[PDB]
Parts: sequence; structure tokens; C-alpha cells
Amino acid sequence: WTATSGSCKGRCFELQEVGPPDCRCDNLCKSYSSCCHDFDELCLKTARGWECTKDRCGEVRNEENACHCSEDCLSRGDCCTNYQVVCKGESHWVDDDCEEIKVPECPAGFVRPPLIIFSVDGFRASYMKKGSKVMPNIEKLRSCGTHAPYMRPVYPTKTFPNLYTLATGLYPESHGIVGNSMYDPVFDASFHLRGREKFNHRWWGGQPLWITATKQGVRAGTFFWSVSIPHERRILTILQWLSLPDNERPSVYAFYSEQPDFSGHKYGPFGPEMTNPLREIDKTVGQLMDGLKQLRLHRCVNVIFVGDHGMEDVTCDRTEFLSNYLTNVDDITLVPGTLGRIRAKSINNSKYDPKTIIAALTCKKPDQHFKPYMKQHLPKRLHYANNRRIEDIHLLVDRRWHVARKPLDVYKKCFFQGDHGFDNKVNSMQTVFVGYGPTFKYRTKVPPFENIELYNVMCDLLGLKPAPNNGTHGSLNHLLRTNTFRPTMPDEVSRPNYPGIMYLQSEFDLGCTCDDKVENKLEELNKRLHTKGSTKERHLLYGRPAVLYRTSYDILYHTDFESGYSEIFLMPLWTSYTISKQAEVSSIPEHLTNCVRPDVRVSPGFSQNCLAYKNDKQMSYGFLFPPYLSSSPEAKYDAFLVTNMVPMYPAFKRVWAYFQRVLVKKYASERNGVNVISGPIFDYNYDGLRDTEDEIKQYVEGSSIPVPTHYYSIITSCLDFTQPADKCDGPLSVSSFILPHRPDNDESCNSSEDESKWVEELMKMHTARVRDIEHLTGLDFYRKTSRSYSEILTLKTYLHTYESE
Ligand SMILES: *[C@@H]1O[C@H](CO)[C@@H](O[C@@H]2O[C@H](CO)[C@@H](O[C@@H]3O[C@H](CO[C@H]4O[C@H](CO)[C@@H](O)[C@H](O[C@H]5O[C@H](CO)[C@@H](O)[C@H](O)[C@@H]5O[C@H]5O[C@H](CO)[C@@H](O)[C@H](O)[C@@H]5O)[C@@H]4O)[C@@H](O)[C@H](O[C@H]4O[C@H](CO)[C@@H](O)[C@H](O)[C@@H]4O[C@H]4O[C@H](CO)[C@@H](O)[C@H](O)[C@@H]4O)[C@@H]3O)[C@H](O)[C@H]2NC(C)=O)[C@H](O)[C@H]1NC(C)=O
Ligand SMILES: Cc1cnc(N2Cc3cnc(N[C@@H]4Cc5ccc(Cl)cc5C4)nc3C2)nc1
Ligand SMILES: [Ca+2]
Ligand SMILES: [Ca+2]
Ligand SMILES: [K+]
Ligand code: NA
Ligand SMILES: [Zn+2]
Repeated sequence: WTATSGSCKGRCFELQEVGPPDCRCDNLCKSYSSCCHDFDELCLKTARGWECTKDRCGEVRNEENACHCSEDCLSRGDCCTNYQVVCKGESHWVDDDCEEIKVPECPAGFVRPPLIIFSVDGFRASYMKKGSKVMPNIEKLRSCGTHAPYMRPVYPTKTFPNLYTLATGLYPESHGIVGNSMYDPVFDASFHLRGREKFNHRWWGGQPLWITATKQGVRAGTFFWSVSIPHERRILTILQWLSLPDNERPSVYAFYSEQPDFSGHKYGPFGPEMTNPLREIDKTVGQLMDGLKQLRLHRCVNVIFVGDHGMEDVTCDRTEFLSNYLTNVDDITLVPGTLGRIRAKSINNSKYDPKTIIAALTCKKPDQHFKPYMKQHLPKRLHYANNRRIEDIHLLVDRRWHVARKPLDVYKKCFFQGDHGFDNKVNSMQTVFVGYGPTFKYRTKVPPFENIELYNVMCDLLGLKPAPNNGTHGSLNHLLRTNTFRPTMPDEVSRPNYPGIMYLQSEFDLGCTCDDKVENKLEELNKRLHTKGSTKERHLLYGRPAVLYRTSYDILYHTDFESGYSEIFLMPLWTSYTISKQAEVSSIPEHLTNCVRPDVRVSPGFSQNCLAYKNDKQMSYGFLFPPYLSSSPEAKYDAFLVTNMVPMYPAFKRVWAYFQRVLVKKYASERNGVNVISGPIFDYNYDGLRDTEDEIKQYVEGSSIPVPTHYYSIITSCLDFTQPADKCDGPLSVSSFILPHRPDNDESCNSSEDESKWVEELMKMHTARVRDIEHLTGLDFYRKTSRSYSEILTLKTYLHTYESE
């Protein structure tokens, strides 16, 4: 109940939201149907429109007008944005030459450059080039400022998840806005686009930028705008707030446009109807920049032009129906569209079985346009599992498609030609970033980056300490002229042991065999030198990884590879080796097919055993350093050490053996040598973080050998591929993956075919950042390069996406 009989007199677009039942005059009062009776009359004036005309110049102030052309308007801060152009012979901002802004040029009393975030819904990255002829204001911000070719959204590529990630620096699984539609089983409550449940603060986790600012004494404008407030009025309100007294004036502001998303859904991303919305957004940017120029703020404010996601061609005829796969379609609830989330219709249905639903949706039709996943099996780069609002069953929908439960859902609710929500590496989902202002760089192109990084940067721009978030603070320092964040590398928590030869062969009762009984002072000396680390410089190019948790591990050196061997998890945490462009691939010799060799540096009590693998009828083993890439027949014996062995399902070994035998040498050929770091990951609680021992759900039968959930590899080379990876003077190039350790290849519908037809497709889907591997392992890589630490942080955030232009 609201007492709407109160008044918005002297309260229009007030920043402090007032308590029911008192009536409101803030920019969301319309959305809560709570505005005072006179809000439209006082706060949403439209009389004479939005532009000064020659006949209005020097007019007697009429308080009824939407904006003013009277001599007093600049001091009142309520001129039409074109006032000085029409009435005082000034130029539009867009007609001024670009001039580097080296320092803030602010009015007296400004304590910091304000930040204005200009957010555009559904603004696909390629609009910056394809729409450039119709967006001159945006093209000036882009060319004169700091721009990325695109910015990667979070999954799902929906509005609320992405705007709240921009606000918080968090993945949706952490901030809790995991879709535009959600059911929380603990609250027993549903969140929807339409309705009032979404205004309950219990949905929204983390600490958004406006709260971070307010808590640190930095005032914020209200970021959300009721849809009925015209864009011109949003701009004039921001310009009016910027004219407040010093003690009252916010330092951070947001503008939001529902376009071009609104038109893109109707017409498709490149429908001819899309030109006019892009022209209208550009005109709005021009109104803001002209307005700032009038207030002498156009060389004072930092401006961010940023989108939430892109837009794909999607039509009603490209819909998959679950009714074509499931017998039981009325016993499920589907969250539908550009992703699918399935749960039981009723928690009283004891016959609901996720396993039978997954099996019924798996590789059933030759051109099937979705793939089912248990959420823990989704690519780790999506960080889309650790939230009770994310249903256990997920459908990853192909670009250009929808999934629905039954056909009547599509025609009892064709219309639309555009949609978004797909995998955040899809080119059509990419969006925009431009920064313009004293704190940003001038005429600078930066590599594409992820929207989780921008919270940290917006905190840097405002002198705020960020709340804990999923950005890597310092990874975007190359966007900034000043206010860079200069972190120190994390302290190593656990120092390695360096064991020598300490055990005789007969102390080991592992059930292993090897045909290695084969008997020289020259080469005796070399073998000893290799074990002491004589080749370590070749194979550990960037220093050993630091272990950032308390554990017991050993460094083990070999001719061809170095490892950090866990005495707790009975396997390497990491295995590092370098393969030159010239490297030769060899076989596992017949006589060594089943060879496993005790490591006389490592106690039998801290070793795996072969009998466990014999007894476990599901689990086999592989090797982290590949015997295929041995430097010599003698060095090959090292690759069969029990300390190089890891548990692998036969299905996984098909992938792993093809990676090791074919793909590593292909990458060394293509990149002029590669350095590889490989290892296990344990994430049984799907939280993206290194498991403790007590979280491990599966062991090799009858043993204490834990089974990884994933295997990673980090593949590094010289960005200048004319230099070999092991003699690189400059910046590095990385690609990584986190492959799921699964007992079948059901994810790969073509897995009956030769590994050349499906293994690389799998690896591309499970591409990763080094930072994703750092979270999952508690290791810190690249500690000893001759590169800037911020450059290394940028490298650690890189994702190799495998999308064409
Ligand atoms: C991305 O960045 C974020 C931010 O840094 C990282 O997330 C953090 O991860 C930490 C480890 O998972 C986590 O730490 C836990 O915090 C608990 C306190 O949590 C409350 O307070 C904080 C601070 O204000 C607040 O942010 C939290 O907000 C979460 O929860 C509310 C819902 O209640 C949500 O609205 C909000 O969206 C957010 O939810 C997200 O996180 C929770 C986990 O907190 C998930 O369950 C959600 O799905 C969602 O992902 C909270 O309001 C603290 O109690 C925990 O401590 C317990 O566990 C540790 C184990 O190490 C143990 O040592 C302690 O003894 C303690 O154990 C006791 O509780 C156990 C569980 O009940 C029980 O089993 C034991 O027996 C004991 O009784 C823990 O410290 C931190 O909260 C989140 N923060 C956020 C914002 O998500 C994230 O990891 C990064 N991602 C990657 C991939 O790097
Ligand atoms: C179903 C549905 C979806 N979407 C919307 N719309 C209403 C609205 C109104 N205002 C905003 N303002 C945005 C919020 C935000 C967050 C971070 C940053 Cl950096 C800038 C901004 C500015 N966003 C929105 C989103 N409504 C309904
Ligand atoms: Ca959107
Ligand atoms: Ca974990
Ligand atoms: K076995
Ligand atoms: Na298969
Ligand atoms: Zn949309």
C-alpha cells in the first residue's frame, strides 16, 4: 500500500529510495507502481521536446518545458543538450577532433573524475564495424579511446546474469542470478522478468559497484531506470545530478538502453529494421557528450560504453522438442529457449530418474541441436554449476536453435527472429567495450577480455577497494593510463622436498612388472646429472609452479620432464616438459606395453600400485609425460615410472593417447616448440576450486589412489613464433584445456569414429584459462618470466576460443 497523495515537489529523481507507505520520486518508482500522484507532471516533462531551436534561444524560463534554452540554464544545469550549439555557436562534441586527455580537466570542487557507464542491451560486438557509418558518436569514443574488438559475456548470455556480473565481478553461480527465470528450492520461490519476486534482495548476492562505492564514502547515482522513462530524460537526469553541490553529487552513474536488444529479438541481429535503433543509440551518446561539453565535463569524466551480450538469428522453426525424445514429458519442468534446465515437475514423484532422462536425450538424432549434461560435466570455463538454482540437468543448445518441452509451448505463447543465451564463446554472443577519458588510454586497442574483469577496473577508476570477486585484479592494467593495480605474486605455502635415491627395488611390493633389466661410466654420470636437474632449464621454462596450500610434495627431475609429485594424492600435481619443433614421436615398444617401474626416490608407502588397477575392472592408467615423446630409448624408461602414472578410464585414455601421440607434436610443429604442463584436477563438489582430501568421492578400487574429475594441460610458446618456445625473448602465447575424466565418450556423438574425427572437437569445447586451472589446483604458474606481472595476469586470463573471425 502506497500513500500516493504525497508530492515529488523538489524530489524528482531523488537518490535515496523512501520507505513504504510514503510515495516515491526515484527512477524506479514507476516499476513498483509507487510514484507520488504528481511524478509525471513534475519529473517527466516533455513540453517542446528535447532540442533547443533558434526561436527559443534566450527565452524566459518556462518551468513546464522538458529542457531549457534560457540564459540561466547552464547554472540551473537543465539546458537541452544542444543549447550551446543552437544558441552560442559551439560545435557538437562528435565534430571536434580527437585530442588526448592526459589529465582530468574538472571544475573546481570535483574530488575525482566521475565514471559514467553507458550500458546497451543486446549490442553485438560486430555492430561496431558493421554499424560504424550510422554511429559517429560511438565511433569517436571507440577510435579516440581504449577499445577491445569484443568483450566476452558470462554464460548464460542473458540480460540479468550479465548486468549483475558487470556490477559484481562474479560468475552467475556466485552472485545467484543464474538466469532471467529461476526456481530456488530453499526459498521455494520463483524469479521472473515480469513480477515483484525479483525485487526481493534475497536473490542478489555479492556486492554490486553502487554498494561498494557507498560503503567507501563514494556517492552513486541509481543504476536502474523504469522502462517508461524516455532515454532523453535519463540523460538529462544524469547531467542534472552532475550539477549538484560537491557534497551531494554522485561520482558514479549508469545509463541503460533496452535497444538494440528489443528490436534484435523482432528483426534478427542484422535485420534492415536494426539501422534505426543503432542511429537512435548514437544520438543518445551524442546528447550525453554534448551535455558534458556544456558543463565543461567532457575532459573530466571517464565514460564506459559496454554491452551485456550479443544477438543471434533464431526463428520458431529451429526448435527441438523434448516430446520427440522423452516418453515421460509431463513429469518434467523445463526452463526453455537458448539453454535448457530440467527438474522433476513434483518432488513427490519417486520414479523420476535423471539417468534415464540423460540417456533418452543423448545422441538420438543425427543433427540433434542440443546436448544434455549433468551440470558438473559442463565445460569448466562456463563456471555454471555451484548454485542450488542451477538444475542438475542442463541442455547446451546449438547457436541459432531453441529447445522447448512440447510444440504447443511455441504457438500457445512466427514472431521473433533474434535470441541470445548460448555458450559465451559463440561469436554472435560477444559484446562491446570502449573506455574514454583521462584514466583510460588514447587511441589504444586492447585484446578481447571477459566482463568479470570490469568490476575491478571500475573500482580502480573510482579509487575503491573491490569486494572479493572472480576478476584477476591487474589483468586489465593495460587499459589504464593511471590508477593501475600493482599486485604481488602470492606467497608459496608449501616448499618442495628434493628426494634422492633412498629405496631399493625389493622394498616395493606394488604388483608391477617391467622388462627393464638392461646394463658405462660416461652415461652413468649423465643419468645421475639428469636426476639431479641438469635438464630442468629446458623443461621448466617459467619456474616451478608455486603450491598455495599446505601439503607434502617432491620435485622429481628427469631427462625429458620435471614433476611436482604429491605424497598425499600419490601422483603429480604438475608435470612440465618442452617439445621442440624438431621432436620425433616414437612408439611404446612391445616389450614395455605393461611396464610400470618403482621410483627409488619415493617410498613404497607414498606410491601407487599396479594391483589396484588390475582389481579395478573400470579403471586403467595413463602417464602424464608421454612415453611417445622420449628423447632416447634409454630416457623412455623414465616415462614408465610409477610417479608418472595417473588413473584413467579406458574411454579417457582414447582422448589422452591421441593428445599425447598426435596433437602435442602437431602443436610443436605449428608454434615452433611448446612447453606443456599437465596434471590432475579434483573438483567433486563442482565449485571450481581445488578439493581437499576429504571431498574426494572416488578411489581406485581397494586403494587410497584418488580419481581425478579432470585432466588439464597448459601449452605455452613464443607469441613471436619465429623464436622457439625454449629461447623466447618476448611475450608468450598460451592455450589450455580442462578435459572431463569420464568413463564413456557419450559427450562425443561421433566417438565410434577415428580420434581424428572427434578428439580435437572435444578439447576445443573444454578450452580453459590458466586462471581456471589455478583455481582448480591451488598452483600459481609463470612465476619466473622476464615479463611484467600484469602482462602475465593478462596471459593467465586468456581463453583460446577456436571461433573464426
Ligand atoms: C568467485 O569469487 C567468489 C568471491 O570471492 C568466490 O566465492 C566465495 O567462495 C568461498 C569458498 O566457496 C565462500 O566462502 C564461504 O563463505 C561462507 C560465508 O558466506 C556468507 O558470507 C559471505 C560474505 O558476505 C557472502 O558472500 C556469502 O554469499 C553467498 O551465499 C548467499 C546465500 O546464502 C548468496 O546470496 C550469495 O549469492 C553467495 O552464494 C554463493 O556462495 C555460496 C557459498 O558461500 C554457494 O553455496 C552459493 O551457491 C553461491 O555459489 C554468504 O552470505 C562460509 O560460511 C563458508 O565457510 C564454511 O566452509 C569452509 C570450507 O572451506 C570451512 O572452512 C568453514 O568451517 C565453514 O564450514 C561450515 O559450513 C559448511 C557448509 O555449511 C559445513 O559443511 C561445515 O561443517 C561448517 O559448519 C565459506 O568460507 C564465499 O562465501 C564465496 N562468496 C561468494 C560471493 O560467492 C568463488 O569461489 C570464486 N569462484 C572461483 C571459481 O574462483
Ligand atoms: C527481464 C528484464 C531484463 N532486463 C530489464 N532491464 C530493466 C533495467 C533497468 N535498468 C537497468 N540498468 C542497468 C543495470 C546495470 C548493472 C551494471 C551496470 Cl555496469 C550498468 C547497469 C545499468 N538495467 C535493466 C535491465 N528488465 C527486465
Ligand atoms: Ca540483455
Ligand atoms: Ca572443489
Ligand atoms: K583396471
Ligand atoms: Na560417443
Ligand atoms: Zn534479449
